[PDB]
Amino acid sequence: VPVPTGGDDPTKVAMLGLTFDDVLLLPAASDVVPATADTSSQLTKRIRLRVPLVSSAMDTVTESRMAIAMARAGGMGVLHRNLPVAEQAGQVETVKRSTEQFPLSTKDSDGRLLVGAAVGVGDDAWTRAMTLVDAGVDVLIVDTAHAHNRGVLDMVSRLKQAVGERVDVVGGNVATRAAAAALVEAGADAVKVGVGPGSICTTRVVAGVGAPQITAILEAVAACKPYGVPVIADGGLQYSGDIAKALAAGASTAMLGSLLAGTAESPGELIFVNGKQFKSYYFQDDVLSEDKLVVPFRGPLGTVIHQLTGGLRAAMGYTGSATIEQLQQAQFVQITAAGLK
Amino acid sequence: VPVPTGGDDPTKVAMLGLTFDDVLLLPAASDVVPATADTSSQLTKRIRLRVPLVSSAMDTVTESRMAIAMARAGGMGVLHRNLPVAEQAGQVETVKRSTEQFPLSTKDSDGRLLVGAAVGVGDDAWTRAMTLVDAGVDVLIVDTAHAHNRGVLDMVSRLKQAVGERVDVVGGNVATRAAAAALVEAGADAVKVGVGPGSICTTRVVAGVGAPQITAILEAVAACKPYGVPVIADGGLQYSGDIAKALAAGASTAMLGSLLAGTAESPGELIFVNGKQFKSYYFQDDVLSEDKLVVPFRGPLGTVIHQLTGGLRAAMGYTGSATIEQLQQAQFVQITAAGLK
Amino acid sequence: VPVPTGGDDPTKVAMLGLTFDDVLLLPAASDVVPATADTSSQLTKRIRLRVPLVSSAMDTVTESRMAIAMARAGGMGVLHRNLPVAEQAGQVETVKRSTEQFPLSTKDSDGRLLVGAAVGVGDDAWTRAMTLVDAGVDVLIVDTAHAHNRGVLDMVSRLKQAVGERVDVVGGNVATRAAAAALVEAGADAVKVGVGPGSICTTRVVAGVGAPQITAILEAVAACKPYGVPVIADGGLQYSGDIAKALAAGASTAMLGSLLAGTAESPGELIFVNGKQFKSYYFQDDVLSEDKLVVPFRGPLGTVIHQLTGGLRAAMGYTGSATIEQLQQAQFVQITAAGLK
Amino acid sequence: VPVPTGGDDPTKVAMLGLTFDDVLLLPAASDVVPATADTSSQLTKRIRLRVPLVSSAMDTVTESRMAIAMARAGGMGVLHRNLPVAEQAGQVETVKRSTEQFPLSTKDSDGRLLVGAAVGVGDDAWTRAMTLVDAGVDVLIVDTAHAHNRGVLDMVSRLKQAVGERVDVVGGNVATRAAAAALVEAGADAVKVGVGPGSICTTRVVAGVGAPQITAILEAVAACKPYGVPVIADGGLQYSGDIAKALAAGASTAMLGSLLAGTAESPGELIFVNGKQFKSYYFQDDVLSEDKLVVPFRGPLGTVIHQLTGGLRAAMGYTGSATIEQLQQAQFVQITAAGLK
Amino acid sequence: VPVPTGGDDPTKVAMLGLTFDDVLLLPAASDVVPATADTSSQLTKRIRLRVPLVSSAMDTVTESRMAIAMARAGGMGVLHRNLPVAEQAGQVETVKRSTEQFPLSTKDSDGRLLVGAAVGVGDDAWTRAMTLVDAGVDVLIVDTAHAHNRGVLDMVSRLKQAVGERVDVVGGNVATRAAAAALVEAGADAVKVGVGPGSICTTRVVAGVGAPQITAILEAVAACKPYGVPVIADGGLQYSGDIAKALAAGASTAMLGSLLAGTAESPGELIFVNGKQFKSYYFQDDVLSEDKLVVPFRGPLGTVIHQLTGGLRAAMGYTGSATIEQLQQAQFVQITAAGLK
Repeated sequence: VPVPTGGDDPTKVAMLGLTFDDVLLLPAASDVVPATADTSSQLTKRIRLRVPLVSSAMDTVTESRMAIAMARAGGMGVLHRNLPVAEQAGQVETVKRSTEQFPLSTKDSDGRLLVGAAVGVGDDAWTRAMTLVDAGVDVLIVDTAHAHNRGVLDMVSRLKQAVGERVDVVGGNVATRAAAAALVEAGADAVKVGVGPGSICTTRVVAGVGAPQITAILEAVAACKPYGVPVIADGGLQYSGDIAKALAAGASTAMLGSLLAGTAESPGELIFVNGKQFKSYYFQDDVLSEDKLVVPFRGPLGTVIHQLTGGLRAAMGYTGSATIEQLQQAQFVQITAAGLK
Repeated sequence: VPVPTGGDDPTKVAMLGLTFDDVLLLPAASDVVPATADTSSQLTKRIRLRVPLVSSAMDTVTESRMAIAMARAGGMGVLHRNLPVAEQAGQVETVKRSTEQFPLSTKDSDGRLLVGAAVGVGDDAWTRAMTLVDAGVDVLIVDTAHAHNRGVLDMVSRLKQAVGERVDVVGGNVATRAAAAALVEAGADAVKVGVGPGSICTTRVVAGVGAPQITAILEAVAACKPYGVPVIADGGLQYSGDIAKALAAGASTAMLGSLLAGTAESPGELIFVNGKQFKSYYFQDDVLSEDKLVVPFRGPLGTVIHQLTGGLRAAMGYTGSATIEQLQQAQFVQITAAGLK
Repeated sequence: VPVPTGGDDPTKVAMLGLTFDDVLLLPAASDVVPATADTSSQLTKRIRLRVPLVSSAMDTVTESRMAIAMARAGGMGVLHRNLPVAEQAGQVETVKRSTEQFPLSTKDSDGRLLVGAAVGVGDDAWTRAMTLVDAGVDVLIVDTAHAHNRGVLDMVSRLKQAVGERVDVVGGNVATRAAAAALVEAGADAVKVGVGPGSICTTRVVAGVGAPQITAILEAVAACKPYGVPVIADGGLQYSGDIAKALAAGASTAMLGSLLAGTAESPGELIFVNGKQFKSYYFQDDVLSEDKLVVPFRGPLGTVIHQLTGGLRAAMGYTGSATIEQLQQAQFVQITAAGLK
Repeated sequence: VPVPTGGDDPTKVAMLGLTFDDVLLLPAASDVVPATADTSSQLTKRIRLRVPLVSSAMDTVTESRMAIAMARAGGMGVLHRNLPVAEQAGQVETVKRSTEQFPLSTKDSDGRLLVGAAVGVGDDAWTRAMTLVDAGVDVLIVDTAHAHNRGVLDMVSRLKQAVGERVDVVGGNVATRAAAAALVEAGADAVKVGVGPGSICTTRVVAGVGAPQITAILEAVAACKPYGVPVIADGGLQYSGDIAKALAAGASTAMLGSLLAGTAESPGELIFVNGKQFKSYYFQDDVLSEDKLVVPFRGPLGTVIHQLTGGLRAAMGYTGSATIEQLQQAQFVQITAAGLK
Repeated sequence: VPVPTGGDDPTKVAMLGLTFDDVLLLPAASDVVPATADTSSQLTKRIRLRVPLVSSAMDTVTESRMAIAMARAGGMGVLHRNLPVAEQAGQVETVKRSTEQFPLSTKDSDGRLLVGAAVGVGDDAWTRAMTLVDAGVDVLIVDTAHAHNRGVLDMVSRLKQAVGERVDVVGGNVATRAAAAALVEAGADAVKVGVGPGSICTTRVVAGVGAPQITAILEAVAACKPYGVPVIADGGLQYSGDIAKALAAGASTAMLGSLLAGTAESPGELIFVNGKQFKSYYFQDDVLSEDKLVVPFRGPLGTVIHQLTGGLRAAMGYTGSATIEQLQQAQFVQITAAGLK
C-alpha cells in the first residue's frame, strides 16, 4: 500500500523527468550523408522553414537587424515586446521592407521576409496585436510565462477568430500534456514548450516550479501530434546536440535564445572593456515572468547557424534520418550519472 | 498508459546504458594465481593473440615502429590510413621486413610479424585495399565512424569474397545489436564496437549521438557470439580495470588508442617545452568522423603494456578465470552514484 | 685609481642607461592648447609626416592594407621583407595605386600614397631593392638587427649612390653614437635606433646584449643632429607617454610595432577561439635577428592612432611645445625606484 | 663633455626626483609630548587653520555636507566646480548659513564657517567667480591641471585686482620653482603644488608628464618662502606619515582627496553590494584634466581626521617640533629600494 | 669627513657590487658572423678548450658519464670528491679509458680525454690527490668554500711542488683581489671565482657573506691578468647571456653547475613521479660550505651545450669579437631598476 517514495497517493510524484543530459541518440541504419540531409521543418501549420531555428523574442536577442539576419539564414526572428507599440510596429516594417547571397531566405508570396512578434495579455495587448497585424506581421506569439491560464486561452481564441486568415497564432509556454491540449483546443497553430527548463533557472530556485525539457516535449507532442500542431522546443538548449535531441523528441522547431544573445546582429553597442569585447545597453506586465521574481561578444550569426546546422546534419546522418519528420522517430538511450563526468 | 519518462511509446527510450564506471567485477570461486593466467584471446576467427591489446589505427598512435613494438609485445598494431597509399604499403612492408627477447611475438606461417591496415569506403578505398593486400598485409579494417551504412557492408562483402583466403576483414564501429548482426551477415571476421563511447566525446556534445560502452558490448555480443565472431572493444578505456570489464562483458580484444598516443613508439619527435617533454609533428575523408565536427610524453610502451597485463591478470585471479573465454562469463555488480565520488 | 664597481679600468662600465620608465617630462611655461599643436615631423631629410608614427615592417604588422591605413592616418607604413621579391613589389604597387575622409594623407607630388619597404644585405637584397625601386617605392629600409657591420654600411652607400635622388635610404638599428655617425657618413637619410630595448627582450636573455632606449636615442641624436639626419626610435614603446618621451629625447619619429600587431588592418583572418578573438595565418636570412636566438585582437587602427596622438598632444600642451622641434628641447626628471611601485 | 646618462647636455635630465617613499623623517632633540603639539598652520597669508587639511574639490569628494564637516573638524573644504554656477553658489550659501562639540571650528569675522570654491579659466569662469564672491565665499581656487599657462596667471591677476580685499586667491597646480615664482609674481596668496604625483597617475602613463612630490614641494617652497606665500601639497598622500613628510618639506597645508573620498560626508548614497558597502552617484573645460585622457565606504570623517592628526602629532613629537613652523625645518634621510620590500 | 652612508670611516663600505642583472653588453663595430666565431679559450695556462664550459664537480652534476659527455662536447668535466678515494680514482680511470661523431673532444698528448678531479684540505686530501695523479687525472681542484685561508695556500703550494709538471693545480673560490693575488703567488694555474654568488644563496642569508659576481670577476681579473693566470667564473649563471657577460668581464671559462644538474648524463636514475620526469638519488669536511650552514629532467646535454654556444656566438657577433680574448675587452652598460620589470 505505501508508496516507495512516501505517502499513500501514488500520483503525488507524477513522473520521472528527463533533461537533455539524460539521453543520447542511438545510431540506426543510415543511407544519408550530412551534406544532403533536408533540415526543413514546419514552424506552424502553414509555414515551413529551411532551418528549424527561431530567435527567442528577448530584448537582448531579437530586434529588426537580428530578425532580418535570422530570416535570411533560413529560420525566423520573433521581435520582442519590451517596447512601445509604435516602436515594435516600426521594427516589423523595417524587417518587412527588404539573391545568390541568401538563397535560403524564408519569404511569403509577395517575396518579403517573414517575421513574428510577441504580444502579451490584455486590452493593450489586443491593440498592440492589431497594430502589428496591420503593420504586416506574419506570426503572433502570445508570450506568457504560464499559458495554462484562462486569460491566455481566451486571447489566443480571440486572435485566431479575428485575424486568423491573415496571421498565425502560437500559444505560450506550457510543459504538460493537458496544457498543450488546452492550447490546441483554443485554436493555436503552434505550441511553445518549456517552463523553467534550465538546471538552475530562477523559476526553479525562487518558485520551486519547473519541468525537465525532454519529458515536457514528449508530453506536449503526445497531445499536439494527432492534430497536426507543431511543437516548438524553447529554453534549456546549450549545444547542437541538444537541438538534435529536442527535434528527435518530437519538436518541430527550436527557439535558440542564449546562443544568439551575444552575436553581432543582436541588439546593443559594441565596446571594449579590459581588452575584451562586450555589448552594452514598464511593458513587462507578466506577473509570473522570471524578472518579476528576482553581454560578451560571440561573433557573426552566420558561423553560429552554420555550426548548429552542421551538428544537426551529423545527428541526422548518424540516425539515418533524411528529413526532420524521420528524425522525430529516432530512439533514445538513457545514461546514468557516470556518463556525465 | 503513460510512460514514467513521458510520452506514450514505451520504446522511445530504448534502454538504460551502462558505462565502465557503473559496473564492477564480482569476486568468485578462484583457484588461479595471476602469474599462470592464460591471457590468450581471439582477434579474428583465424587469428589468436597472446596479449589481447591492439593499437587503434590513429595517426598519432600507430606507424611501422608502433606496429612492430605491439606485435613483439604479444598483440598487434593496425596502421592508420591518413597517408598516401604508397606510404601505407611501404609501412606494411617495413613491418613485414623484420627470440629470447620477444618470445610472445605474433607471427604468420612464415614467421613474419603480423600487421593490420585500415581502409575506407569507395573505389579509392578498393585500390588502397588491393595495394595493401599485395604488400602482404594480414588484417584489413574497414574503419568507419558509423558502420551500419549499406556501402560499408557492400565494401566488407566485396573484400571478404575477393581476398577471403588471403586476409581477414573486420567491420567498422557499431553500437547496437542490429548493426553487429548486419556486419556478421556481411561476412566480417570480427566486429569493432563503439560510437562516442567517451563521457565528453565530441560526438555526444555536437551531434548528440552516443552509446555507453558496456551496454553496446553486451548488445553486439548478443549478436556475434552465436556465430563465433570475435568482438573488439574500441574507445572509452582509461585503466586496466576498464580493459578487464570490457573483456568480461563479452569482448575478445581491447583496442587501446589514447593509452599509447604519448608513448615513445608512437609517431612524433620528442622535444622539451617549459621543462616537460612533448611530441611534435586529403585522406581523412570520413563524412561522420569526429574531425569533421570539431601530445605529451608517456614513456616506453613496455611498461604500459606490462601494467595493463598485470591488471588483467589480477582481475582474472579475482574472478577465478583461467582463460579469457572464462573471464567472459564473469558477473557484474552495479554501483550507484555515491560509489563514484 | 680603483673603480668603485671593480677593476682598474674606469671605462669598463661605459655609462648608466635610462629607459622609458626612468624619466618623466617636466612641465614648463606653456601657451599651447593640445588641440592646436602641430605634430608634424621629419621622417627623413626630405619627407615630412603629419603624424610621427611609422609601422615596424614586421610580418605580422604591415602589409598593403596596413600600409594604406597608415598612410591615410597621417603616417607611413613599411612593408615587411619576409616575402618573395615579386610579392613585395606587388604589395608596393598595390599601395601606390590608389578627400574629407583622409585630409591627413601622406602623398607625393603625384597624389599617390607613400610606402616603404625593408631590404636585407647581399646580391639577393640588391636585386630586391632594385625591383622595389622599379615598382615606385619611396623609402628603402635596410632592416638589420645590427647596423654597425661593414656590409650594412656598404649596402647603404651603394643604394644612396644608385637611387639616391629617387628614393630615401634608411640605416638599420643602432644603439651608440659611433654607429650613428658611421651610418650618417655612409649616406643614410635617416637613422633607426634600438637594439634589445625591451626589459625582457630575447637579445638580453640569450645574447646578453642590449641598450636602454632613452640613452640610445640621446647618444644617436648627439651624432645625427649636427647633420640634420632624423632619428627613428624603434622598439620599447608601450604607451603614448613612451612616444612623448622618445620624441622629447631627440627622435623625430617613433616606430610602433607591437602596438599594431593585433589591430584590424594587420594581416591575418579574424577568428574565434575559446570565446576570444585571435588572428590566423627562407627569407629570414638575418644572422643576428631575434628569431635565430629563440596574435590576439586589438580593434581598429583609427582608435589606436587617436589615443596615441591625444597622448602626444597632451604632452605637448604640458611642456609648452607648439611643434615637435620644440618638444625635442624639453627636459627630463629622473625618478627613483619608489616611483614605479 | 659626455654626460653619464647620454648626450652632451648635462641639463637634459634636470634633476633627480624624490617621492614620499624615498625619504623618512630623522629623529632629533625633542621635549614635546604629542598631546601638546600645535598643529595650526597658515592656509593663506590671511587665513590660519587649526588642522592643516583641505578637501580636494572633486565631484566625488567635496560638497556642502563635506565642506561643513571639514570646517567643523578644524580644516576647510573646497567646493568642486562640476556644477552650474547657481548650484555652487547655493552650496556656498548653505555652508555659510550655519560649542563644546566642535572647539576647533574655523570661522570668519562674522562667526560663520569658512568655505572655498574652485573656478576654471575663461569668461564663464569669471562670471562664476563673481557669483560665488557674491555668495559669500572666502577662498577662490583657480583649479587647473597646469598653472604655468599665461591665461591662468592673467585670471589670477584679474581676480586679485577685483576681489583682493575680500577673498583670497590660490594659484593652480605647479611642479617647478619657475611656475611658483610666476604665480607669486601674478599676486597669488597661496600656491598649490603637484602635477601627476601618483605612481600610476594617468598623466604619467598617457602624457609622460609628471614630477615627484617631495622634490616639487621643495622647489616650490624655495620660491614661495622668501615672499611669505604658503604652499599646499595636493595628491600622492596615502597615510599620515605622507602628510607629515609633505609638511616637513616646507608645505603649510595638505590636500587629502582620496583619503576623504570614502567617508560618509562625501557625496553618494551608501548601499550594500556583494557583502561590502559602496557609494552610488559641459563645465569640464580644463584642457589638460585627467578625464580628457582616460566608491567604497570608510566611515565618519571625524575618526579619519583624528587618525591623521594623531600621526602628525606623533611625527612632531619624534622630530621635536613644537609648531608646524618648526616641523618645516626637519631633516630627511633617503632610503634605498631595499627598505621598501 | 662624515660618510654619506654613516660613520667616519670611508672604507667601511668597500665598493658597490654589480651582479649579472645589472649590466648589459654594448653593441660595437662588428665584422664577425656567429657561425665563424672562435669560442676557444684557456682553461689553465697549459690547457685550451674549444668550448669554455666546465661542470661544477658536484655530486649531482659530474660523474664519469657526465665527464665523458662534457669532454666530447669540447669542454671538460671535473669529478666530485664526495666519494671514497678508490671510487673517485676508478671513475677517473673510466673517463681516461676511452671520430667524426665528436670532432671537438678535448684530448691530451696521447689522444685520451681530459678529466678533472676536486680535492679538499688535509692529509686525506693529500693521499686522495696522490691517488688521482697516479690514476692519470689532468687537473686538480682545491675545492674550498673560502680559499684565502693559509691551509688552502699551503695545499696548493705542496701540489704545485710535487706534481707541477704532470698536472695543473687550480685554487678554490675567491671573491677579492687580495685572495686572487695570494693564490697566484701560491702557484695556481687558474683561479676559481665566487663566494655566495646566488641572489638568495644560503651563504648570504645564514652567514651574511657574499660578493656580486661581476665585481668579483673584475677584481680577480685585475690581479690574475698581468701574470697570465686564467679566471674561472663559478656560480650565478642562469642563461647564456650570463655566460657571455662573465666572459666579457675578464673570465676565461665558466663553470656551469645547476644548468647541467638535470640533464641525461648527470647522476641519478630517471623515473616518473605524478606523470612528471625526475631523477633519483663523512667526506664533506668543508666547515664553511653551504652544507654545514643549512631533480627535474632537462634532456640531453648536447642541446644544452648547443644553445649556450649559440648564445655565446650571438654575443660575440654583436660585440664584434672574433675570439674570446677580444670578447674580454667588451664594455658594459649599467641598467637601473626599471630594466628588470
